[PDB]
Amino acid sequence: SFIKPIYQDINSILIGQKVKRAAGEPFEKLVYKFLKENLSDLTFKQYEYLNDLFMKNPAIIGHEARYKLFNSPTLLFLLSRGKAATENWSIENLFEEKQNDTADILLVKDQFYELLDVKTRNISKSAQAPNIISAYKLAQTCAKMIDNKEFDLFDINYLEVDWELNGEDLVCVSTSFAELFKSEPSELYINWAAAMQIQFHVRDLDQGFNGTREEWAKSYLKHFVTQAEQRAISMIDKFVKPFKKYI
Amino acid sequence: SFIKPIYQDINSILIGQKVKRPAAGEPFEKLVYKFLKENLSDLTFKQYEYLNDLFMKNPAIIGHEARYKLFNSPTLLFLLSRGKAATENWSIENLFEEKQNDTADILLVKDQFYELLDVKTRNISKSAQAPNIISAYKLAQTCAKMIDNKEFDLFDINYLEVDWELNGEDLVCVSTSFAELFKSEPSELYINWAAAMQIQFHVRDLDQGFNGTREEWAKSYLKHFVTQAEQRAISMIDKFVKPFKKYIL
DNA sequence: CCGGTCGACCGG
DNA sequence: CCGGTCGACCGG
Ligand code: NA
Ligand code: NA
Repeated sequence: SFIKPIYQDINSILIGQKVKRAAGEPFEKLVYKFLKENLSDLTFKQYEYLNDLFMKNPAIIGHEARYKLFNSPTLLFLLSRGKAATENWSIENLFEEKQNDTADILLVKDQFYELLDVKTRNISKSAQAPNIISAYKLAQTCAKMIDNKEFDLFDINYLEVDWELNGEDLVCVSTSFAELFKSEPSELYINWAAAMQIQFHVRDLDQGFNGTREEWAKSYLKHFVTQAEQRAISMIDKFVKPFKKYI
Repeated sequence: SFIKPIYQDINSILIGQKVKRPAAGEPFEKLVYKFLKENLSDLTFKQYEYLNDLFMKNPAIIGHEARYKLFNSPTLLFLLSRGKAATENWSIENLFEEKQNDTADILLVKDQFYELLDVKTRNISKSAQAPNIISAYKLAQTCAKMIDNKEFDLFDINYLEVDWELNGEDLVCVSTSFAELFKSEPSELYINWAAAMQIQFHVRDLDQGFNGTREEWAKSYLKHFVTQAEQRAISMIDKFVKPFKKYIL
């Protein structure tokens, strides 16, 4: 993480910030502004990076050659845009925000990528853990990490910022950082219904995993497979059995 | 529907109307409610606005059990209720508020009949997937309860699609569609399991040919739900197990 | 022509 | 500790 070494400074700048009263989205913009100020050469919106990548490679045209620019099957999977979009890219037609884009902010240095995702939380109440990442997308990432031996190329981190209401605006009250690959892979909760999303509040996540990235992957995949079997069996009990008497 | 008869008026006041850019389409939903509140005042309520009135018109009724008695129907209660602690802690000084869970956006009731209006916005500058309509699971439970209690002429669930696009510093509505759920072929509803188990379709293209009974609709969908769930159970092994079984050793 | 992904919420 | 629900998004 390129953000962690300066976390304390971020937590300091955010706490006390205000935004005009999804929902607390604007906070992710403050994180960007601050990350751009103290890590200008590493901070990129995901699309900003893609635009930058294609701009400095004029000779290269067409999706086939443009995909080769990533130089990584995994990063390609996680960052890349569509085929017809990589083909139609140009100076006069750049990449813009995309709702399902993997990362909020991308930090790159020495060929190392940090995929940052900002989660906002309303403290006034005690809600359910938010969507972290697709358990399936993650499952595919690990598989590719293994097929290509890319175990030192990137990290997936999360920054949570809690806000509270105060009049006609929202105010940051807390913050918390956590790395996905530092937590115990076999303990991630997979909410199948909620878009097969992994869920957890950042401030609760554990960070004591002490094995290799390759073991993390392999271990996650076993957890993923298991729960997929459990879900398949429970689906029958909850969505089928209690409704047969109507057929 | 209490909206169908004035669908032309709603469309008229929406098409071409601009709103300053800031969902990014909420403004149109607000415009729909405001119109309805001004042209069918006694029938229009925001889901939570209803619950409060219901509770307010019965001050002597405190405690959840009694308050739950106010709905006079299990099906509706399932669809409109707020839960134990929330229902119990309710007071005139601690009113119900909007909840991003509420089954409906707008409620229109008359002669004890209810219309659950859920309005869908769509950015026409993009050709996107069919959006979430309603939980197939919540639908299945609703159908079970309609049957178990014989409530087949109590309510309807309808949708209003509001098409819009960005134009300079503003947003403008360019079209509008309307459809009734209980008029579509139930065996045709697509249930997207991963997408919160929601049924998905573009209001614009929804079929309205169902000519059978409501009870027949309720039972038909239930069969369709069960089968799809079974089929899904099989799919999951195929997509999320078989191809990754080679990394577990 | 089928379905995955982002966002973030409480009741039990 | 567990897990549905709303919203609205294009590629494979
Ligand atoms: Na995410
Ligand atoms: Na809905």
